[PDB]
Amino acid sequence: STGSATTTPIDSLDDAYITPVQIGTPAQTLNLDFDTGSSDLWVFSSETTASEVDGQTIYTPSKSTTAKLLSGATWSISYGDGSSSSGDVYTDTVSVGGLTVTGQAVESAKKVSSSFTEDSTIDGLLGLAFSTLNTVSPTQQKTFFDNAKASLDSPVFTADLGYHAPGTYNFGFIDTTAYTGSITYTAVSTKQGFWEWTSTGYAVGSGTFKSTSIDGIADTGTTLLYLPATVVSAYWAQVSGAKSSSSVGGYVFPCSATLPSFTFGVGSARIVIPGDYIDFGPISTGSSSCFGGIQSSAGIGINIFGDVALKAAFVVFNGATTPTLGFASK
Repeated sequence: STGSATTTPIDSLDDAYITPVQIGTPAQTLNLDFDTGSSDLWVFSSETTASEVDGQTIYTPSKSTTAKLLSGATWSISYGDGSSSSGDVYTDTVSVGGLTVTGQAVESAKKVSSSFTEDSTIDGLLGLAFSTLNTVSPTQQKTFFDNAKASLDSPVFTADLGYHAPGTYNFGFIDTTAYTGSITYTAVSTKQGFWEWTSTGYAVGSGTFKSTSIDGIADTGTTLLYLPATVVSAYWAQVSGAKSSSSVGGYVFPCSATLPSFTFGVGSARIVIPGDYIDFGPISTGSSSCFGGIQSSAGIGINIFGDVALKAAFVVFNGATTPTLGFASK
C-alpha cells in the first residue's frame, strides 16, 4: 500500500504545516501537525477542557463506531518549545492520504497548554519519530508509520515541504518526479529516538564550504534551523545590522536586508537554503526588526534541522531495518 497527502502552511510565515487525517467511522477529518521529532498521535477532542478549545476541530470518539477506549492508558508530553498536552487513549481507524491503519492509538487530549489553544489551525500532532519516544503508559504505543510499515510497498515516508506553498507527505514510495538530481543517503542514529544524523558542514552565501560534523535531528515539527553558536554567528555576521537579542529571544535583522543563502552538507552533496527562507518577518506587527530563521541551539542540547532546512529538500525517512535519511535538491 501507499498514501499521499498534501501538507499546507498554517500561515504566511510557514510557522507549521497541517495535513488532513481521517479518524474513525464515519471519518472525522482533523488537520494534524506531522512531527518527525515526536512519537505521539494526539488530538483535540470532546474530552478536552472546554476553556482550552478555541476554534480547533475535535475528535469525538463516542461518534466513531470503531473507537475503543484503551483501558487504563494515559499520556503526557512536553515539547522542546515548552508546550504540553495530556489525556487518555482510544484505538481507532486512521487514514492518511488513502493509507489506512486499523487499531491506531489516538491520544485524546484532556488538557493542552496555551500555545495549542491559541493556534486554531492545528487540531493535534501526528508523531513520526521512533516509537521508543511514545509517551503512553503503562503500555507504550506505536506511531502511525510503525503500524503501517509492514503493509507499505517500501518502508519509507517522504517529506516535501513547500516554501510559502503546499507540499506533500508520501508513505510507501519515493516520487522520482518530486526532486532533481539524486538522493544522497546518510546514516541515522536511533539512540535518542529521533531521526538523528550528521551533516558534513556548511557554507554562508557564496562563501567557501566549511567541512565540519554537525549532529542533529530532522524535525518537521520544528519551524526553524537550530545550529551551534559558532555556525549561527558566522551566518548573521554576513547581514548588516543583525544581532542576537536576549529580549526578543534570538537573532534579529533589519527587515530591509537581503539575506544570504545557507548551505548544509549531506555527505558529499549540498542542500542550499535560499535567503528568503530564513526571513520570519517583523518581531511584532509594524516593526522594522525581523526574526531570523537560523538560531543557536546552545542550551537546547541538540541541533535541529527544522522546517527552514527541510523545506529546501526532498527528504526520505527510510524505516528499513537499519534506518537512514535521504536528501535531494528540488
